[PDB]
Order: sequence, then structure tokens, then C-alpha cells
Amino acid sequence: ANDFVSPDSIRAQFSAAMSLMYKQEVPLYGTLLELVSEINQQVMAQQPEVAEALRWTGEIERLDQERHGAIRVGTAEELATIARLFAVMGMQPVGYYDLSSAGVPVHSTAFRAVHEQSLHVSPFRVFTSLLRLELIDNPQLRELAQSILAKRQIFTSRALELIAQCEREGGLDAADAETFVQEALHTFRWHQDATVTAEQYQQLHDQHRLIADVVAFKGPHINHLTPRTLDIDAIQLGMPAKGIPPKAVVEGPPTRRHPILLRQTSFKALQETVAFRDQQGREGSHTARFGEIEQRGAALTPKGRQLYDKLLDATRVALGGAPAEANAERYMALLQANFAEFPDDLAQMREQGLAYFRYFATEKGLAARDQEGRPTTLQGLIDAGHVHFEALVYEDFLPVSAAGIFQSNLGNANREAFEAALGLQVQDELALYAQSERRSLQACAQALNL
Ligand SMILES: O=C(O)CCCC(=O)C(=O)O
Ligand code: NI
Repeated sequence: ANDFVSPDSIRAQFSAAMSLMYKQEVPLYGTLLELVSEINQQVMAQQPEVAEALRWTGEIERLDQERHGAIRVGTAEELATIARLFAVMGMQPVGYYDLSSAGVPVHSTAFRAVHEQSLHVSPFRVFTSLLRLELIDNPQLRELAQSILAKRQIFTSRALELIAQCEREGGLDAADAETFVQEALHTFRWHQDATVTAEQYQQLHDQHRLIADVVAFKGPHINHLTPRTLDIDAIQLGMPAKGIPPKAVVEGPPTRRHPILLRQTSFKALQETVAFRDQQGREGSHTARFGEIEQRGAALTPKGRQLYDKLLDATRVALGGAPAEANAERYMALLQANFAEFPDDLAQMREQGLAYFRYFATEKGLAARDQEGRPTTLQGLIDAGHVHFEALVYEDFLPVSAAGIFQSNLGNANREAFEAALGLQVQDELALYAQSERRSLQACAQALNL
């Protein structure tokens, strides 16, 4: 037909380019990647069941480069335009996170691909928050932020041209995709020179460090990039030795044979300097960049997430409120005890409808595909070894803040306001998981001549 490259391939290239840029800016991220690779190879060598699970789902091939990014934007126009940028790469808005509950003036979505085959080529996802200036009570500070954000243009003209070209023509060829990746990178690069005066930065920062992070810079720099490890417990044991001691509180469920959602922790990655126009030849302020690591397990159904939320809430009530480093050991013990009630058996997770799964025809099943008298049900085919299943991996967010901006774990006027700013409706991640499960069953039925 045409010579356009796949949006999935652009996404993979963009993720790799973002990772190279971030590693140049934050060398301890490179240190983390080396540790992740070694941990992951150890798991696959020592745990054949994990290696086989990743083979069945195709995740073995996506794992090494799998990342998420997090960014914050300041205006509705920025959010709507960034949705168009991400669409070039097959990254659509999935989910709505209203973080005003946890005491942060933002609401968010995650831009990512949605179909198992797309995700196999690249599962790159960018959690994108929009600052809500109307939640800044001090009028003078809100007016300052609005004035500063209105002046900035976070996209290069060439990036905007290529986005419009992609929309009008239906894609980009390889050369234009390469140009697009490099132009898009400018939006996310770190810029030391703040766009405000030293005093303006001071006012923005004391209200909330997140407000200065958004308002005082040229654009939405990478807040962090997070690689995927197969064993967060193991990586935590290796991190202090590399100068990235992480938080003892691990967000998410406790250690499980069959992980659910994701587990996360964070560390201090770099102390950065911020420079101002009015105070040159003088010491500029400093700001910390935080890193993160995650392990991704099974996507949960509504019923599964209700159980997860219940047991996590019970853990927090038993602790007395806020999990902190000072009570980390007690919290982790309470977490393990309360989550004993969440089945840690794939067969029960499936039969009780707690997680999503993908199903696959086995070699034994394929060899029998012309036999009569085979089992008449899905369970019978599983029991006879004709169908194999594995959990469908979670692609979304608890969410958690590496920089400690909000309390962890979350998910109509606010949603309507978000979607009006975004320019479209967010997709339902749970519906998308159900569709992936259903597609696997249909492919299995065809492969087995059922
Ligand atoms: O912008 C932030 O502070 C955190 C964004 C959410 C996130 O990255 C995660 O859940 O891993
Ligand atoms: Ni993150």
C-alpha cells in the first residue's frame, strides 16, 4: 500500500531514544539498568516456570526494553497536543486517575498501546498528569503560574508539522519517523535554565514542589523512567551497594508466587541545579530527580481489584495510617499477613475471576486437533493439557510517585473536565484486558479446530 512504518516501531524507537537521553542526564539510571539485566537473567535461569510463562505470552522478547515514563503538563492545550503526539506512536489515553484525593492538584491518564501484539513490539507507556491551577487557593500564585504557562511552547514547530502530517496522510515513512522521534525528544529533555526569576521560583516552590516542577521549566522533562524487573525483592538487595538505596516500603502487594498489579520502589537518582536569569554568577537552587523500579504482574478484574483494595486498606488501618520508612518492617509484615486472603494460585485466580488471562494451544492440543471425543469444555482442555494459560500482564499504574508527591494506589465532573482538556475520552483498561483475553480464546479455538 504505502511505505509508512508501523506506529509500534516508532514507539519502540522513541522509548529507546528517551532511555538513552535519560541515561545521559541521570547516570545512576544506567547503573540501575545493569542491575535489572543481571537480576532478570538470574530469575530466568533459576525459575523455569517464569521463563516459560514469559515465552508463552511473548513478554520474553519485550522485557529487556520495557519501560514507563512519567511527565507533567500545565495546560489543557499541552495535554491535548501531547495526546496527538503520542497517537503518532500508537499510544492512546487509557484510564483516568483523579489524584486530588491524595492531596495533589493533578489528574492524569496513561498513554500506551492497547493490543497484545502492539504491546509485544513495545509496551512503552507514559503516565501523564495535568496540573489543575484552580486548586491553587492563593490567587496571586495561581495568576503567576497561569501567566508563565501561557508563554511557553513545549513542542518544536517541526514536531507539530509531523504530527499534522501523520494525521492528514495516515502515517510516516522511516525518514519522517526518525525526524519525529528526534523532534519529540526536545519536549522531554531536561533544561537547567528556569524560565522564571529566582523569586518567582521561590514562590512557586514553597506552595508545592510539584508546582515549581511544572511551571518553572521550559517543558515537561522526564520525571522518571522506570525499567521492569522480574524480581523486585532481589533488586532491592542489590541497590544500596550501587549507591541507589531505595525506600524500604515497597508499594503494591507483598511478595507472591503469582504477582498481581505491580510492585514499586524509588530512590534518589540525581541532585540537579536550577539557574535563573536574575541571579547569575550566583548559586542557583537545587532540585532532586528520583528514580524508580517496578515489577509487573497480573492484571486484575473489577472483582480482583476490589479484593486488593480491601486487603491493602485493612493493612493501612492496622498500621495506624501512613506507611513510612520508620515503620516499614511492621508495615511489610502486616501487608503479608493481610494478603494471605488473596489466592496465590493461578487456577483459583482464574476460577474465581480475580485476574485476566491469555490462553494458548499446546503442542499436545495441536497434535490432537483432528481427534473426536476431546474434552467439551475449557477446563477439560486445560486439565488434559491441550490448553495452557498464563496471567495477562498489567499495563497500568497503582499509581505511585517516585518523588513522594501523593499517597499510593488509586484508579464525574473532574473526569469530564479531564476529557474536555484531553480532546477525547480515555479508554477503559479493564475492557481492553477482557478483549485481549477473548482474542486469545478465539485464536486457541481456531488452532485446536474447536
Ligand atoms: O508524576 C508522578 O509523580 C508519578 C506518576 C505515576 C507513576 O509514574 C507511577 O505510578 O509509577
Ligand atoms: Ni512511575
